[PDB]
Amino acid sequence: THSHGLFKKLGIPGPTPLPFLGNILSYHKGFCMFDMECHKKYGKVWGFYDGQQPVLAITDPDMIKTVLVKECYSVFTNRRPFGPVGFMKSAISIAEDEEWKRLRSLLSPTFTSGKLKEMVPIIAQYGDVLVRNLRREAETGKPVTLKDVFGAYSMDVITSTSFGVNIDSLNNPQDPFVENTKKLLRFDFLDPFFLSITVFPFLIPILEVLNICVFPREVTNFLRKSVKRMKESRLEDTQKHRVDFLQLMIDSQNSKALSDLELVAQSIIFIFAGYETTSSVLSFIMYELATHPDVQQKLQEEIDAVLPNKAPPTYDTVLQMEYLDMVVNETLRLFPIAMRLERVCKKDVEINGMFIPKGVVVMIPSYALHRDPKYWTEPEKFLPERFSKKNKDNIDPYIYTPFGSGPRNCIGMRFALMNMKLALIRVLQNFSFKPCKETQIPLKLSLGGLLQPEKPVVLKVESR
Ligand code: HEM
Ligand SMILES: O=C(CCc1ccccc1Cl)NC[C@@H]1Cc2cccc(-c3cccnc3)c2O1
Repeated sequence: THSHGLFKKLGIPGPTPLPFLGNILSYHKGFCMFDMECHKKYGKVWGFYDGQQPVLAITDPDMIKTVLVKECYSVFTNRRPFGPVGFMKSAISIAEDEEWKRLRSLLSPTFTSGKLKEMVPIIAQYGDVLVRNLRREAETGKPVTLKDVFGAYSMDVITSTSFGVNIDSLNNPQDPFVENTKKLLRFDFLDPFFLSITVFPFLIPILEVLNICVFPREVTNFLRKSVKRMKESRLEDTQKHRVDFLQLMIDSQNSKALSDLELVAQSIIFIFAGYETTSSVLSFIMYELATHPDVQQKLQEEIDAVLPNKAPPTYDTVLQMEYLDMVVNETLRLFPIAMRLERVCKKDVEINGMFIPKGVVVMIPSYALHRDPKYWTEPEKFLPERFSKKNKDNIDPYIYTPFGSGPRNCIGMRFALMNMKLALIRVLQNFSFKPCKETQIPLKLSLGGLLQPEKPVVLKVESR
């Protein structure tokens, strides 16, 4: 309770903390419900304590711009450390200060619009694989869990985009790539482990010296050894097939420098950042399409208009379909799977008429802002027309932050948007999705440290 009076001396409202725990007991409702309630009962700026760590939540759009964009390299550069990380500390989402700039500069060209257009043909083949595996699921006459089929698709894309591994994960669940990477799931930051280390951050160094990695150490060593082999196998072939992430990092390495261990770490973090994130959002999108068939009809018609005769999609055609962009954007508003954006104040600073002392974690409640009635009308409803051509300019880019903002935003934003849209195009033009009985009509979200449905979304699939 030594630092539990900091927000009081600043005259900042917030829930009264308890000794040794701060406000973690209020997390019994979850991150999403906790943030919205505090926004309602405290206004635009409030604070709380994750253990003894003071967290300041800001909702003013100008302040959000100042933290994420304006005073980023100066003040708000890094995120709060989250656990014993091991050699994965060099991951760009985990890197800090100079290493982040050096790694982000070395990794930015991998996510260029030209590079994405060079990867669309690879992501297309596994859309066709998804349709084949979905044709059987629809033929059985029984509901289908979308997480498994989309998880198979995301794995197939990730393996083919990060390496040359071409597999049908839904039908080949034994390839060492499929087995170990299928265990790279999201982190429930409200489980016993993360709750304890948030309350006892002094135990993080103890866990590291015991070599207790937050990521599955068996999966990391397998992937680390695999990359070491694939660099040797590539050292023999050496064709003009540099169309995947690993090759693009290898050639840049030969061209400061990107170390071999740094090379491996970034490869793994791309797998983790894409596996369940893509499948979760795709499941959320298909749920809203099923319970709002009017949207599903217009989207299917627009795909048929741009792509007649079930035509294969294209980078140019994907960037052409506007209602698809409207559907993806609206779903990302209702369900921002990050739920929060965090930066650490590295020095005493005054932003927009507020004093932020050193060490405070400044947070942006993405979920709370996306469903705040002040900026959005009928927030709980699914209305894609919020992002129509003449309506998508009043939306404040710092109140809708599904991929973050500033120089530390999502580096795979356009890859995922392309990857998710390519899946939706290829699936909607071959199948229709109806709500079965088991489908939860009022979709209920989980209370944990993840933005996931409590019950997995099961839907009925029929051929067209
Ligand atoms: C549709 C799924 C995804 C969503 C909704 C999402 C969302 C986000 C958000 C909100 C952030 C934090 C931005 C900020 O704090 O300003 C972030 C960071 C990041 N994401 Fe994603 N992301 C997704 C998929 C991916 C994928 C597939 C990759 C793989 C390339 C990826 C790589 C990263 C990286 C590297 C960062 C950290 C960048 C930095 O700190 O310099 N993300 N993402
Ligand atoms: O996952 C998380 C946080 C949960 C999350 C963040 C962003 C998007 C989705 C999620 Cl569920 N922390 C583990 C590492 C460290 C890190 C920092 C910032 C973003 C990511 C991340 C994760 C997934 C996709 N894009 C970025 C990240 O991964």
